[PDB]
Amino acid sequence: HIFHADDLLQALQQAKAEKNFSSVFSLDWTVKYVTVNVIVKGKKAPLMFNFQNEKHVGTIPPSTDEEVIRMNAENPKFLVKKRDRDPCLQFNKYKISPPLEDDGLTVKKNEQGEEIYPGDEEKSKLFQIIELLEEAFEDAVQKGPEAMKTKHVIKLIQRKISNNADKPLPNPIARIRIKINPATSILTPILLDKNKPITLQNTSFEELKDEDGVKANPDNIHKLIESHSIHDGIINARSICISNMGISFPLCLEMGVVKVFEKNNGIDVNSIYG
Repeated sequence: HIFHADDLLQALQQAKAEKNFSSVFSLDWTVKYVTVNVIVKGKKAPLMFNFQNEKHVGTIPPSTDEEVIRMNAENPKFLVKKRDRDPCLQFNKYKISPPLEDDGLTVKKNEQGEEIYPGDEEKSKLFQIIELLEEAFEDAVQKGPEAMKTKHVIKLIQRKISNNADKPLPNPIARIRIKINPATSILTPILLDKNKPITLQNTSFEELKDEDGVKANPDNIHKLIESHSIHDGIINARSICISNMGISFPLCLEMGVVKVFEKNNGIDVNSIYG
C-alpha cells in the first residue's frame, strides 16, 4: 500500500495537536532493522508514501574525474569533487530562498526588526511531513525498550552547517537517498521523464534518458537530475536502522518522475521580459 502525502500530513498534524504520536506512528519492537508502521484513514501498513511538486535544490556531483573537470571549468565559484557516496535529492523548507545578505547566511530584516520569510504558499509540503516524522521517531525512541533509549539518535533534517561552520541555516534541508546497489552498480529506483507522457496498454511516462539515449545509471545521474528540477515520486521509509552510532530513519526514493528546470515558463512578469 502507498499512503497519499496529503492524508499522511493531515494525520500527523492531528496527532501532533492531540499530543499523541503513537496513535499513528509505531515501531515493531553490527546492524539491525526494525519496521515502521503508520495508521492513516484507519489503515495500518508499513510506511510508504508519495509526493508531488517538490523542488530539488543542489548539485549531484559526478562519478568520473573527466566530468568533475568539465563542471568546474564552467562554474568556478561552486566547485564539486568526485562522488563517493550515493546521490541525494535535497528539498528545503521554502521553495524560494528568503532575502539573504551578501555573506549568504544572515537573513535581511524589515521595518520592525523582523526577519523576512516567504509566504506559506512557498512552504514545501514534503518538508512538513519530514519534520513531523522526525518528531514521531523522536517520541517513539525514548518511549521504547530499555537498551535503545540510551543511544544516539540521528536527525532527519539539517538545520545548521556542520564543519564558516556551525551557523544556523536560513533554509533547512531534508534529503532523500537514491540508492546504488554496490554489488551490481545498478541504480535502484525507477526513473521517468515528466516531459514524455506515453500511452498505456490500458497514460504513463517514458523512462528517463540522457543525450545518448541511455537510461539513468551512476554515470548518467548527475546530468539527469540537475538543480531546480521538479520531482514527483514514491518514498520507502519502511524501517529504522540500529547500530553502534545510534538509530537512523533513512528515506529512499523508490520511484521518481523528473521535470527539468525551464526558463520562461508560466504566466508571470518574468516571462514578459526576456
